[PDB]
Amino acid sequence: SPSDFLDKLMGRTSGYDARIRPNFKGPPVNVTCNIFINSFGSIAETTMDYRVNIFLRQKWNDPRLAYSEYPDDSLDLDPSMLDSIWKPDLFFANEKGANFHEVTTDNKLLRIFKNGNVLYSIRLTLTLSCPMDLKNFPMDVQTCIMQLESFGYTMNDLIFEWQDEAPVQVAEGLTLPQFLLKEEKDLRYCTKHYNTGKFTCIEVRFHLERQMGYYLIQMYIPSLLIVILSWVSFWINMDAAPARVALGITTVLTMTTQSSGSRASLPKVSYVKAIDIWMAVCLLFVFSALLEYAAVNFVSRAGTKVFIDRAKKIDTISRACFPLAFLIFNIFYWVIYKI
Amino acid sequence: SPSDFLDKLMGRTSGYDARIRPNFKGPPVNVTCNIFINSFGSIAETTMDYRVNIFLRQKWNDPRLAYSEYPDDSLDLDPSMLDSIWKPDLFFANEKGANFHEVTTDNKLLRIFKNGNVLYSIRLTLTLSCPMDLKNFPMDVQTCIMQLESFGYTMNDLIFEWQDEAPVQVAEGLTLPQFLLKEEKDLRYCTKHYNTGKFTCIEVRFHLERQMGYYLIQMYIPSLLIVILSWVSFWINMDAAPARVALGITTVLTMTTQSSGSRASLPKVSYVKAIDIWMAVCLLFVFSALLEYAAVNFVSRAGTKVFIDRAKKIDTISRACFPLAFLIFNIFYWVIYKI
Amino acid sequence: SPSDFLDKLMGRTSGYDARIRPNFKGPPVNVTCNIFINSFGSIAETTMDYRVNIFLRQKWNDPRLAYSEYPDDSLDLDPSMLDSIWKPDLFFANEKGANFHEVTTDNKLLRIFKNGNVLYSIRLTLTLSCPMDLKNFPMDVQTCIMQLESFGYTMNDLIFEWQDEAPVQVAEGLTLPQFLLKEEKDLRYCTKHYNTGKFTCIEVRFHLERQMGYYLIQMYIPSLLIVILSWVSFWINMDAAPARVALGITTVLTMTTQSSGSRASLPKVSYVKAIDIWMAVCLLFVFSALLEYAAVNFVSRAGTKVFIDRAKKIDTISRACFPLAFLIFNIFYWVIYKI
Amino acid sequence: SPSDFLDKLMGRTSGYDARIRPNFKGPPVNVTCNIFINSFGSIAETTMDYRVNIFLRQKWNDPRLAYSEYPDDSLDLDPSMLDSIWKPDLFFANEKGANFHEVTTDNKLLRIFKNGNVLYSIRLTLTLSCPMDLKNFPMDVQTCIMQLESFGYTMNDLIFEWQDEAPVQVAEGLTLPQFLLKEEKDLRYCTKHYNTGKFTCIEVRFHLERQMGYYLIQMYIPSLLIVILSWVSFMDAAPARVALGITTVLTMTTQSSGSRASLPKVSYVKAIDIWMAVCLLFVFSALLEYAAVNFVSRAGTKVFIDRAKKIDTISRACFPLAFLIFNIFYWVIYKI
Amino acid sequence: SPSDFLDKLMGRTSGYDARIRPNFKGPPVNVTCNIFINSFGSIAETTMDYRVNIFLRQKWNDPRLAYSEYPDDSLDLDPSMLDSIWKPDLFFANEKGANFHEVTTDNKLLRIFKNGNVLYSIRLTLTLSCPMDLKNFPMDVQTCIMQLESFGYTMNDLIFEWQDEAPVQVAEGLTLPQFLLKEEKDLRYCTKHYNTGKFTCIEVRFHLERQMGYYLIQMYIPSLLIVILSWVSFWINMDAAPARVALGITTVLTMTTQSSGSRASLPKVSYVKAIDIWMAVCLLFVFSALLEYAAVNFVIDRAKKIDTISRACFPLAFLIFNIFYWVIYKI
Ligand SMILES: *[C@@H]1O[C@H](CO)[C@@H](O[C@@H]2O[C@H](CO)[C@@H](O)[C@H](O)[C@H]2NC(C)=O)[C@H](O)[C@H]1NC(C)=O
Ligand SMILES: *[C@@H]1O[C@H](CO)[C@@H](O[C@@H]2O[C@H](CO)[C@@H](O)[C@H](O)[C@H]2NC(C)=O)[C@H](O)[C@H]1NC(C)=O
Ligand SMILES: O=C1C[C@@H]2OCC=C3CN4CC[C@]56c7ccccc7N1[C@H]5[C@H]2[C@H]3C[C@H]46
Ligand SMILES: O=C1C[C@@H]2OCC=C3CN4CC[C@]56c7ccccc7N1[C@H]5[C@H]2[C@H]3C[C@H]46
Ligand SMILES: O=C1C[C@@H]2OCC=C3CN4CC[C@]56c7ccccc7N1[C@H]5[C@H]2[C@H]3C[C@H]46
Ligand SMILES: O=C1C[C@@H]2OCC=C3CN4CC[C@]56c7ccccc7N1[C@H]5[C@H]2[C@H]3C[C@H]46
Ligand SMILES: O=C1C[C@@H]2OCC=C3CN4CC[C@]56c7ccccc7N1[C@H]5[C@H]2[C@H]3C[C@H]46
Ligand SMILES: *[C@@H]1O[C@H](CO)[C@@H](O)[C@H](O)[C@H]1NC(C)=O
Ligand SMILES: *[C@@H]1O[C@H](CO)[C@@H](O)[C@H](O)[C@H]1NC(C)=O
Ligand SMILES: *[C@@H]1O[C@H](CO)[C@@H](O)[C@H](O)[C@H]1NC(C)=O
Repeated sequence: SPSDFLDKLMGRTSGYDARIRPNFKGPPVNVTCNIFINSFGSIAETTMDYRVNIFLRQKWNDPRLAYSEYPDDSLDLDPSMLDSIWKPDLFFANEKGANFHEVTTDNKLLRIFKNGNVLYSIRLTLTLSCPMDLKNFPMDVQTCIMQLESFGYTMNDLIFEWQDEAPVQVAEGLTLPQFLLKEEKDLRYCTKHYNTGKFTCIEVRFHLERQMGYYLIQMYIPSLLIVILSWVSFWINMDAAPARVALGITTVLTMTTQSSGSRASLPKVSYVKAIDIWMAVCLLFVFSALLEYAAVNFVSRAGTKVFIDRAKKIDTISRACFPLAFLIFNIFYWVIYKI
Repeated sequence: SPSDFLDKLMGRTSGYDARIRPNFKGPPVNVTCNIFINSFGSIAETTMDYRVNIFLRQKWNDPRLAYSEYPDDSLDLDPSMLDSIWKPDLFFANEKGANFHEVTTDNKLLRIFKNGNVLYSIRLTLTLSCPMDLKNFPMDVQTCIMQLESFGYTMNDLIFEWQDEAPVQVAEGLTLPQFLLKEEKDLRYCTKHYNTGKFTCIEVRFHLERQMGYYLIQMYIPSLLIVILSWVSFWINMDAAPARVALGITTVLTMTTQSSGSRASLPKVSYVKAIDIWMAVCLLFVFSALLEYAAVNFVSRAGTKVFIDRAKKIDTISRACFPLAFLIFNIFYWVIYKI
Repeated sequence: SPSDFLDKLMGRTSGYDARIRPNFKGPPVNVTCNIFINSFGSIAETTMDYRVNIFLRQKWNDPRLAYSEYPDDSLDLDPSMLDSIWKPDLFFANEKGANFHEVTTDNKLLRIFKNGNVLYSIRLTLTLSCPMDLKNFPMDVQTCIMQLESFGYTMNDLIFEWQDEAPVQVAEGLTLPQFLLKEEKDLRYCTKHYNTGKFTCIEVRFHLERQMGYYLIQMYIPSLLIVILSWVSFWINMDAAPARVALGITTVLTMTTQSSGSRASLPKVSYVKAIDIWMAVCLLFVFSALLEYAAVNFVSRAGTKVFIDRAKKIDTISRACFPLAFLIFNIFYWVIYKI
Repeated sequence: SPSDFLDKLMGRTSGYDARIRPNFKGPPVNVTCNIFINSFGSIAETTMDYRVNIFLRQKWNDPRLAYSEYPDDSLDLDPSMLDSIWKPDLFFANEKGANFHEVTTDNKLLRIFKNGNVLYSIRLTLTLSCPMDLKNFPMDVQTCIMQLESFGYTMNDLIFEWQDEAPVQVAEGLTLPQFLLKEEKDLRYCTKHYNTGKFTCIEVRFHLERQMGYYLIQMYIPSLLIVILSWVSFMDAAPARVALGITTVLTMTTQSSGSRASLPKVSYVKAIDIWMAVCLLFVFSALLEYAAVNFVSRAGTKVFIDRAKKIDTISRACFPLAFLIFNIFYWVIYKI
Repeated sequence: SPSDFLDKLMGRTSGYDARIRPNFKGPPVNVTCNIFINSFGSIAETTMDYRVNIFLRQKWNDPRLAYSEYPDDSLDLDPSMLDSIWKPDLFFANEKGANFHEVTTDNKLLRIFKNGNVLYSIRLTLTLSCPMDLKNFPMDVQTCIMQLESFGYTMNDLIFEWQDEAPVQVAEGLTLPQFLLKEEKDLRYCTKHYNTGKFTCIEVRFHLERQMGYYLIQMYIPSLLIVILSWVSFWINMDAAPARVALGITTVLTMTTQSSGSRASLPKVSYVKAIDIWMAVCLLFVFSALLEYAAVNFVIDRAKKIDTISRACFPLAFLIFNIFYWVIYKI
């Protein structure tokens, strides 16, 4: 008769008040938290948040519930009866959205042990805020957090602490479409301070390194191929007008359809992303490679025997300068965005 | 037994009626309001609103709840019992939608003190309407508000008032993907006047300043360069049929593959914006420079000396007209939108 | 004790029943409606609906709630006990979805007066269906409505009625991203006749004038410019292959990149809009101008005396005919879609 | 006091049990169903479904509720008391999600008549699944159904039935952005069979005919025009002919990628897709045809320029002939 | 009076308690599950999941509910009274989202038979995280699962089992916009092991092959035709500048518009797909054919020497890469 033994511990004749905490008069209650992340995803930068599906598990002691007389060494309080026992008011500080699960039954479990220790396993969906900076897109790396805090109880009455062993665990094979969730999860404190008191808070931080593979092959490399076709105009005489104009116009026009083609499938933000610079710089090196040939024609238009040497002087310079100047920019870009 | 002493104040024996307000006979209830914004964003012109996540603290006095004999200086009421006390009918006048949070327990707190003061903290999500004007895009600024009004109670019975120090606070590091949330939050009244009565209302106003970075680098700067290349056609003589046509075709064609490219990420509004003008004006100047050469070539079609003077005049005029015409427009443009 | 006096009118020893309507014996209950519109937007051609946030104020007489003995001249029933009083089965006929607002408290009010009148104010979100025809887009106009109907009472027992003074009001400074909301609101009856009886229904019509600007500057104008550039090829001699060909190519290619450029931002429907004609006609005029050169070159190919005369005669007509034809089309078009 | 006379028929002393059906021992309960569609829309092939807004109206007989002593010849059960009377366990078999409506009051009605008939009108939003095949897009036509089945009662205890006169009506002036809802709906029976019994089920079938107008004017016709300029290019004019061949290919490839953004998301081939791929050949091969001419006429002699006159003369009456053969095939297949 | 007999079995006087399981003293409760699927859909790499619609059916034995005295040999408990009977604490381990149905009545059914057997059928909407690798688009294949685990009960007290006959059925006619539901579903155990115990879990594997039709006609073939135009320029002599220059420029400019025309109808992932390699390889082959002519014009014996090689090598080198490609992405 375990269900029956419980309402002797919880009921009218027991004298249990779930509105009152354990050790009411004396020291604080110690709640040992740990989670399991079964699902991690929907990281959006427009709403600046991410969704996670977890099992939260709180463990604590309530000496009001300790027993001995009964043979079975642990009792399972029914989900519907959960009001009838005190439990901590842990909430997620940075939660935007939240809900419990109730299919097929309530996804909640409570075990009170013989020594009074309680075990509370509960399954949640959680939308949490993660302020995001795309400055270095697409070589950026984000840091999302998750704060377990007490709502009304202070440090004088309630204290949260992580598990010593694997407090935060993540399901095997979980994938994100754009980031990689890293294996390191930094645990730390966030104990808040207000003029209304001091409140317990424990934190876990996830790290999210973005992937480039797509932008590398479908944007950086093709733009590099076009900037290489900009330089071959230099290795032709001034007399061949059709080639150097057509190439220059192609190179410019092709680079322009590429920089516009990309824009529709990039994160829509107001500030300058690292990718936005690459497109701009690549446009100069295509633009000026056409503007170079215009400067050659303006000097070598007057077909004097002397200045054709000094006009071909521009071309001999550019043959070494444009490849070098590009490589000086290139070496800056990848060193800065892979420091 | 603080929870038991509490329901001596609330219970049938007390004679407390939660439908009735404090000081029901005479003067109005003074309610002191303040908020902490933990999340700000989802600012959308499409639905013309924004989304916030807040704490809302409310402090008033109830002389019925005051007590003395009991030791503990403040009693807190359970979140399941809130309806047994009176509380103010505060609602957000420009709420498109709202709700509470109840994970893991109800995110609500109430403290009633020995003196009779009641402190009521509530966590909330609100979607509030923010009528927006994008006439000056992307050099616009917006002003989203937030009104705390009383529903049923008039000025005679209820008054809402902000805190003196730091009434409306905002969490650290809350980035937005487009706007910048300014430090200045203005505080005023919105007391409503209907035939049915006067109604207390307080208001806090935010200021949002849109960033340009991306549009400056992907639109303005690139377009500026394509318009200058349009002018160099003037500096070539009439004989160079390939060059002058090649530039005119490239410039227009390149200007067009930028305008279509930029449309992708423009805000969804069916009216004219600052950005749209610029793009249309830059089209005219690129189009008409090619149209000018058509008028030059048409005049010198007649190969006599009278007409070659007429056609030589057009270019030499155009060399110092287009750059003046542009500058005069450019001066207007940037002066108007950065007044 | 105004709370206590109410439940003397409603409670056990009163004999009042909420299920029964006022004047149950004979004549119908005249309900007086009026709304205030705080929010208006989310107009979609995909879901073919719109979203409004409103107050709704119903007013009727219940002689059963008449009193005098009690000092105060009006009582307010609590939002929780609205079930204990009769109120009209008013529902919105074209509602797709709707909700009450209950933050921070239930956003409802109900006064019962000394003479037995009622005043029921209620805040509501409504998604209403609005069939929309985009045949003339973007020079179209839509007329969304809003019907207040009784669910189960006929005109014999229940009649709805608008107010005489400002029965429908819209908040100051609301804005829509695509449409303009006109100040005129047509009021009328929608009384429904079924085989089960005749039911009360009252309707308010809003009219929406779609905004043009963006499509004018970003699509109509550029398309016009590209048509003008098609005509400049008539002002070069038949000889110049590079120019006359390259113009025709640019114009046709450029024109096409815009029609598809616009597609991504147009309201996605399967039928022909007015803008879709424009782009298609503009395509003909650009295509046929290139086609005209092909005929000219086709004729004068056999370069004798008679052929080059008849070939040159085409271009001379084309300089007049094409702009004339376009102007005739253009006058018809804009006169038809702005009759 | 009609309210009070009702709870005389329902209350403790009446011996009414809402959990037990009418005609409990004997014959099957006959329920006549009919719907009024106020909204029909949100038809998506991504989630593969559509969204309706309807008035369901169920009529059955309950001899336990028949009366006579009361003057009023029909009694209205309040929506709050709906638990207190037996009513059918109707459910929409192909519903992905539904809900009720409750603004301002509960959007429900019940009427029990003097003779025992019950009349239960209710208001719903349904999201019904509609499998959708886009092989012939945009010349396709879809069929979306709606099944009203009994959850737990079998053919022996419960049978569903459409009204004889106009059981499924649709509201005046309802527009869809892509489809046209056809006037003729069909009615039939979906009566299900399992090991656990035979369950009544009635069904209505809507037909949805997609519109082409837009795709005709801004896609099909243009592609026909560029295919014409592939034929006008039909020796010496090297800058012109090759430019006409090149332009067609450029202007075609911009039209192909131009549409892709607007088209529906499906990984299989559509009719629209074939057209563009076919029209890409007829343009691509026109330029490819002149590369055979320029390869043969490159050797400037008597026999080479005569052989290079044979190619352009055939293509003036072969490409138009070949296209027209394919064209007639295409349109006759996608409009039988 | 079957409704009045039930609350004799369940009610106060019986001493039945739904908080306690059948065979509480000793051996496990054997539940036998099975599902009908009326909707597999909303597969989404962005959220990394699909939303399914099902009937679930659980059958077990409860000897506290056995009877014989009553004539009718099976009783139907009302959906409203489902609290007052024990039933398994089944949950889907890989649910992100799920819900019951309430229209028009509660879509649930419970029969208790003469021999204490309970038969519980319930209608549900789920959403099940399906981690998808997309590295071989659009020749990829994806194995979505669905786990039915016991929340609180171990293997000592509760065991799930699929039906022996047609445990997982799928409704006729269903279609997907991008994939196929492969006929063969797998079944297996997932039984979880923890430090708190060993929990019963049964699972079904749906396989889904993605379709290539759209990308074949609108991408792979048009990319091939452009690469064929890259080879015709070789056959032209070194003299013809406009012809060979116009080809390369057309070939490049055409290949750029297709490769950007695809971007719109590709899935939202940051990593390299197989489609991307093909687009990037078909750039090189166009790009280099133009770059070859630059070496020919930058160099009459050696200038005509390069053209004769690239008529054979480029169609071959392509064919060599191509063979690897389709063999690696169709092993
Ligand atoms: C419900 O419908 C069935 C079928 O129409 C009815 O059963 C018939 O009853 C008539 C007389 O009422 C007989 O003549 C037929 O032979 C019956 N046919 C069948 C197939 O049963 C039934 O009576 C109807 N009404 C109820 C149950 O009240
Ligand atoms: C439920 O399932 C298992 C396997 O069918 C049964 O387990 C057997 O239980 C009996 C009686 O306690 C033991 O003697 C056997 O050794 C068990 N065999 C096993 C585990 O392989 C169980 O009895 C079944 N039915 C019940 C408990 O009603
Ligand atoms: O009076 C307050 C306002 C302040 O609001 C910001 C959020 C806070 C987080 N928790 C939520 C409830 C609160 C609290 C607890 C006990 C008495 C007063 C009280 N609050 C908030 C407070 C902080 C700290 C604490
Ligand atoms: O009679 C009214 C209608 C009017 O509706 C718009 C909104 C208003 C804001 N609050 C909400 C309830 C209301 C009010 C209070 C007491 C008696 C009548 C009454 N109302 C609304 C009124 C205003 C003012 C007030
Ligand atoms: O019998 C009916 C069905 C019919 O269905 C379409 C909608 C209607 C709108 N209201 C809702 C309830 C209804 C009504 C009132 C009283 C008795 C029967 C009854 N109904 C519906 C009816 C119409 C009219 C009315
Ligand atoms: O045992 C079952 C499983 C089967 O599942 C598919 C759907 C069905 C539709 N309704 C829902 C409940 C059901 C039923 C009724 C009475 C006893 C058992 C039972 N069910 C399901 C059944 C079919 C038929 C019926
Ligand atoms: O203590 C725990 C935490 C752990 O959480 C991950 C999920 C699990 C699946 N079910 C859910 C409840 C749980 C369980 C049952 C009985 C005592 C403790 C307990 N739990 C979770 C546990 C595993 C196993 C089991
Ligand atoms: C709980 O909290 C602290 C930290 O370990 C400690 O002082 C105290 O003894 C702990 N144990 C209790 C209250 O039982
Ligand atoms: C509340 O404020 C008003 C005005 O500030 C004042 O008249 C009143 O006395 C104050 N205090 C109360 C009503 O307790
Ligand atoms: C309601 O209006 C009707 C129509 O004018 C009138 O006949 C009736 O007397 C009015 N008042 C009632 C029924 O109380």
